[PDB]
Amino acid sequence: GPVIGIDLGTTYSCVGVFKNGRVEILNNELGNRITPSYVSFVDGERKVGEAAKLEATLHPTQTVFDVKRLIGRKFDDQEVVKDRSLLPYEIVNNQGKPNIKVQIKDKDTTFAPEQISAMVLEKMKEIAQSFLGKPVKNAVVTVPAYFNDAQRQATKDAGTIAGLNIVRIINEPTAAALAYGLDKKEETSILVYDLGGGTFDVSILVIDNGVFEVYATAGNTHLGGEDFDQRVMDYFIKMFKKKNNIDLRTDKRAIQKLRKEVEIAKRNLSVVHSTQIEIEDIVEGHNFSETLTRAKFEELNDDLFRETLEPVKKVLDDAKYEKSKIDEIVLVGGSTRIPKIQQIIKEFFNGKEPNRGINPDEAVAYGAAIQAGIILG
Ligand SMILES: C[C@@]1(O)[C@H](O)[C@@H](CO)O[C@H]1n1ccc2c(N)ncnc21
Ligand SMILES: C[C@@]1(O)[C@H](O)[C@@H](CO)O[C@H]1n1ccc2c(N)ncnc21
Repeated sequence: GPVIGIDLGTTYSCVGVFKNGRVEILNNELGNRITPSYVSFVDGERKVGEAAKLEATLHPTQTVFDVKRLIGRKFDDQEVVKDRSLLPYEIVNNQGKPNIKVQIKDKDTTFAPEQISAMVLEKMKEIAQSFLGKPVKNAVVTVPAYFNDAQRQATKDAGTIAGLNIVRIINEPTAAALAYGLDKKEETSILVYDLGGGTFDVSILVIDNGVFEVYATAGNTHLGGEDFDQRVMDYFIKMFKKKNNIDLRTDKRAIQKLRKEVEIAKRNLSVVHSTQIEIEDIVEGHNFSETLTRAKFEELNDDLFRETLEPVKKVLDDAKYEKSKIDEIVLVGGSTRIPKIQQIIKEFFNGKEPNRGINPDEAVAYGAAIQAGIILG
C-alpha cells in the first residue's frame, strides 16, 4: 500500500507523497502546503489546523499547540516546567507525565501529548487519502535528532492512534539531506541550519557511502519566526499608543488582526525593502497604517538573529570541527529566507555560501516522502 511522508513540526506539519516518480507536497483544505499543529476544543466541536489556530484569540485555554515540546517528557523536566509557564492551556501531572486538560461541552477532558499529535497526523493522513483516492495506513515521520527513545516511541504511539503504522522514524537533518539530494557517495560533512516558526536546531550530519550520521546537534527551543513577528508587534503597539492613545493589547481581536498583517509584512521583507501594514478599523473608528522597512525589521531582531550562531559554535566545538571542515551548509525552515540570516551564516563561515533550496519550509516533509519512496523501492 502507499507510504506518505510527514513532517510533524512544533508549529506546523507538512505531508508529501511520492507518486509517478515525483514528490507532491499536498495542500490543506485552504490551499496551504503547511498546516498549524493546533487543535481546538470549543463549544462541543473539535477543529484541527488553521481553523483551530483562529480559536486561540478568543479561547486560549481550549486551543492546544506546541505539544511536540511535551511529547515523551516528564512533568518535572526543567523544559516542561518552563513550557507550562508559557502555554495557556492547562498541563497536569498524570503519573509523572504531562497531560493536556481542556473542556468538551464543559466536561474536564485530559489528553496525552500523543493523543493531540494523533489528531494532527489524522488530518495529514486524510489530505493524502483524498489526494491519492486510497486508504493510507503507513508513513515515514520525522523527529529532531535530539529526540530520546521515549520521545520517538510517543511519536510512534501518536501514529498508531491516528491509524498509521510509522514504518520509519527519521531525524530532521537526514530528511533535509534527502530533500536537497546531497551526494551519498564518499564522505561529506553538512551543517543543517533549521530555523522554524518556534524553534531553532543546528546539526552536523556526516554522509559516508550512503550512511547518514548526526555527529552533533544543538539549538534553542524558544527562537523562531514567531519571535521575529513579536519584536515587530511590540514596536508597532508602542508607536500606535504614542500616536493615538490606544494600547492595542487592551483588544485581543485588534492584536490578532495586526499579527496577521505583521507576518505577511515580514515575508514580504525577505524580497522587498519596504512594505505597508494596513488594518481598517483595527478598533472602531481607528485605522492602522504603517511602513516597515527591511532595515527596521533587522534592527528589531538583530540580537535574535545573532543568537542562532551560539548553537553553531557549540556543534562545531562538540564535533571538534574547524569551520572549513563543513563541505555544505543547507538551510531548512521558511525563516532561513530572511536575507540577514543568510548573511550572518556566510560571514560566520568566512564567506562560504549556504545552500538555500527554493522551498526550505517543505524540505523536511519532502525528505520524509523521498524516504517513503526509498523504502518501497
Ligand atoms: C511562516 C514563517 O513566518 C514561520 O515563522 C516559519 C515556519 O517555518 O517560516 C516563516 N517564513 C516562511 C516564509 C518566510 C519568508 N518569506 N520570510 C520570512 N519568514 C518566512
Ligand atoms: C495622541 C495625541 O493626542 C497626543 O497626546 C497629542 C500631542 O502630541 O497629539 C496627538 N498625537 C501625537 C502624535 C500624533 C500623530 N502621529 N498623529 C496623530 N495624533 C498624534
